[PDB]
Amino acid sequence: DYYHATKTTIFNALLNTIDLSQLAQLDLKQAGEEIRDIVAELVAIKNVSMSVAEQEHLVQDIINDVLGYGPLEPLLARDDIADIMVNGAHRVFIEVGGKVQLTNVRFRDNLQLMNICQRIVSQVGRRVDESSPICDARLPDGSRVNVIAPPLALDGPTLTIRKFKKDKLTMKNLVEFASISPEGARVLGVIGACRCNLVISGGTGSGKTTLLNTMTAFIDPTERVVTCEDAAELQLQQPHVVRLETRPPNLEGSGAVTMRDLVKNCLRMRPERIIVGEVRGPEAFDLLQAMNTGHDGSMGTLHANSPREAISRIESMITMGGYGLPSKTIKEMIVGSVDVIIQAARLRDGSRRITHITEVVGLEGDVIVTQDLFVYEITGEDEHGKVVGKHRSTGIARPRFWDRARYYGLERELAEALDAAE
Amino acid sequence: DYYHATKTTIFNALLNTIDLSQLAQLDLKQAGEEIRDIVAELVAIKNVSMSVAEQEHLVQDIINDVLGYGPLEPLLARDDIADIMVNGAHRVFIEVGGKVQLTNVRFRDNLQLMNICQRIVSQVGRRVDESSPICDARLPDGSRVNVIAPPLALDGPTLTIRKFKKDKLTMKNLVEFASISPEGARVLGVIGACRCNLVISGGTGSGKTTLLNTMTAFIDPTERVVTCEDAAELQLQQPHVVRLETRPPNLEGSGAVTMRDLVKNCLRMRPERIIVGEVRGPEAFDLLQAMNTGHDGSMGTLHANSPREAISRIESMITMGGYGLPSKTIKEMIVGSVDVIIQAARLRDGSRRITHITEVVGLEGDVIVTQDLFVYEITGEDEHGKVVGKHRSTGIARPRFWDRARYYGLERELAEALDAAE
Ligand SMILES: Nc1ncnc2c1ncn2[C@@H]1O[C@H](COP(=O)(O)OP(=O)(O)OP(=O)(O)O)[C@@H](O)[C@H]1O
Ligand SMILES: Nc1ncnc2c1ncn2[C@@H]1O[C@H](COP(=O)(O)OP(=O)(O)O)[C@@H](O)[C@H]1O
Ligand SMILES: [Mg+2]
Ligand SMILES: [Mg+2]
Repeated sequence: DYYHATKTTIFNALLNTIDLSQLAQLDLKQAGEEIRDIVAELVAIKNVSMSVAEQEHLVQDIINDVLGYGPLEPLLARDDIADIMVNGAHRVFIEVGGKVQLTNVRFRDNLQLMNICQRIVSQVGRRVDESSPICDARLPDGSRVNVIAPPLALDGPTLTIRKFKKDKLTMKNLVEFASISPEGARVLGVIGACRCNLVISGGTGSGKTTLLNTMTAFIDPTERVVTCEDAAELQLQQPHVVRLETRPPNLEGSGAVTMRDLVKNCLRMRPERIIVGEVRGPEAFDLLQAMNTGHDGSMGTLHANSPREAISRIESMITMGGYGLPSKTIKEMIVGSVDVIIQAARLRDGSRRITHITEVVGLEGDVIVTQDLFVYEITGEDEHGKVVGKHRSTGIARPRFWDRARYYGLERELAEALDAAE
Repeated sequence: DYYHATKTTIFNALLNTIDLSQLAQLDLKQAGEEIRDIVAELVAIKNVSMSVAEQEHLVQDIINDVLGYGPLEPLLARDDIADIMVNGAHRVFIEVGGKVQLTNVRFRDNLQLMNICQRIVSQVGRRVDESSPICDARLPDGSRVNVIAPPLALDGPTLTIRKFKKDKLTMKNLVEFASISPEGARVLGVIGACRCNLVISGGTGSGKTTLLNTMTAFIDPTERVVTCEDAAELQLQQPHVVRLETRPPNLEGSGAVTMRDLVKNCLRMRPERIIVGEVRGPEAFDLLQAMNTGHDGSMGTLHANSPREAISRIESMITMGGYGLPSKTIKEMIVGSVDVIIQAARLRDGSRRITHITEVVGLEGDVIVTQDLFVYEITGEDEHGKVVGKHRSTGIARPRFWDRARYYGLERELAEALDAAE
């Protein structure tokens, strides 16, 4: 109580003493030093009866509130905390050891929480407010931040921070986790090596980026690969890799470098493969053009819960991408460009699997016909609640991309894998 | 070590001695002479013992770093080096003999690399920086330069210099490489000299542009040729040639001059032939129009793995133009415009082959009918792994374009070559 009252009085005095805009104009170190000096002066003026440690703690709290992330700072610093959920200014939950717990942390009010959320989202050039209540982003340290504004979040601004996991999986791990059978792993190796235009669809948090990172491991080291991303997630191991990242528009609305611009430039950097960190806009069109004009092996990842939905989503993205084209034009462009679709999915038990490996066979009339080389069949459930299933090959001995395999001498391995998991 | 340490010390002394702005004001010759004199004086003062050749090499390197393009200079000098790709200050690949390879060339740091890139772009007036991180330009000597600034390129500024190839393969070379048999070479010469409408399709890296450049050697000197290219690659030897290049939009999205606009104008420039570097968009329509409207002999490369795929790609490209043309109308336009399609493919063993020389016979209901005059048949593969095959004439004695050959007086050569290949 006494500490809280002293902190409130000191904050009010500081607010009445200086304007936050001036400090914001200053650097973090200079602003923090000035805030500490002003807080010490205010404490001396008020003759607050507290220890030097209490004064330092109050100064640190004031500095964090003015420019830091407020009460989240101790939680963000902590490593064991995997997730932080703030359901309004007065409810803060943290995930520790896989269990959600209610912390005593509290914000001053929904306005302070909204300011903190706006700071966090702007840290990556994103803006959240009444006009744009919802904002999802990925911070540079790899944590995912989701924010909803009061207009939608009835009980106050809602914030979710999912902190980055250190480790990253490999195809061997996926085989171990039963995400894909060994024959499926071999077929994926053939698909990646033989320069097949890939689309790695999947639901949110279903392993799209991890699967793409594993797939890139099959690219030949000699190939010049150009990776475009919004958050710099991939960790390709090849020597000749060019890592590009989009630049979101500044607060003035200028300086934007969308993924479409990155892909258009990539067409002029003499790459062999263009790897888009995630297709969500007009770049799809360009990417498909890249797939269909000599940049074979270009891989992208897409948000879709099934290959059919992935194809429909790609068609829509091309449609809204400025250019007005016939639906059949876009459909046959997709058919010509995309060779394989891999459906990463999350099961009802929360586990992750590679449900579909599918070929874009062709276009019949106005319907894109595809064939599933590999499908995951769920056959029940275990005693612990975990889903139970198995990956089975559809038995297609000659997939549409067989020629590509022949071009690289991988046709023998493709046949072996397709036969060994019938 | 000793040489590197001496070079570093000399560079530091020169930086502390001569102002960069003053040297920039001075001309290249005077600046170089002053820099050489200052470096010699500094070496004498430092009492550094080195050979005359070593001292001259160090002075030249220092001058290049101060004024030239630093370690990038020798790579530009070498003729055999086609492309130079710098991914950050520590990695430099060069395309030699058509294969990319890493080089021990390393820049001092990313700041030096960015400075060199800025100087290179400014040489043609363009400027690249954080405000405009992406810069694509054509140097006066014809080399294309693409630069990506650090904010987009995570690993440091990315540079791509595609040098213009001085010498290009001729039809004699293609005959030597067994790409086309001598009878096929004669038939191609007849097709080129007959002002036959042409489309040179092909797969990735299949030599479409090289084949087009070879075929343009048959154009009569007196014809007024007009060339449209996204990137200047063709080198026609005729006297009356007009070379045009598209201008991609700046980052502001302004000033774009698409290849469609270039061909639209070319229809007004009173040409005898229009040579489109590569048809990959709506420009197809305009190109096809040029073929209908008396500009007989127009050529254009296209990405496709077979003549049927080339025709389908042309239809799709025409549909992309926004005109409400039905499919039947587009097929009729293609049949009436295109005369011969040359499909060049790259085989498994890396060999280039002119797989097909096929006419566009006509249009049955909904289906374009083509007849292959010349076909490359693969009989298998030798124990060395190379694909074994031969070029065979289909036996069509009177090609659809026979009348044009008779008009130009080449019909007898055409018949002789077709019979000999038979
Ligand atoms: N096959 C798998 N088996 C087990 N754990 C997995 C698997 N794939 C991913 N994970 C774990 O789940 C996390 C999901 O993050 P990931 O980047 O792979 O997902 P995503 O599909 O890109 O999702 P988002 O929609 O957030 O981009 C991975 O970081 C890893 O921790
Ligand atoms: N018929 C051929 N035989 C041997 N090499 C070839 C042939 N055609 C092209 N090349 C080589 O291939 C390289 C690239 O070919 P390119 O002109 O880019 O074809 P495309 O434009 O279809 O990719 C050239 O540097 C050339 O040396
Ligand atoms: Mg992802
Ligand atoms: Mg070309």
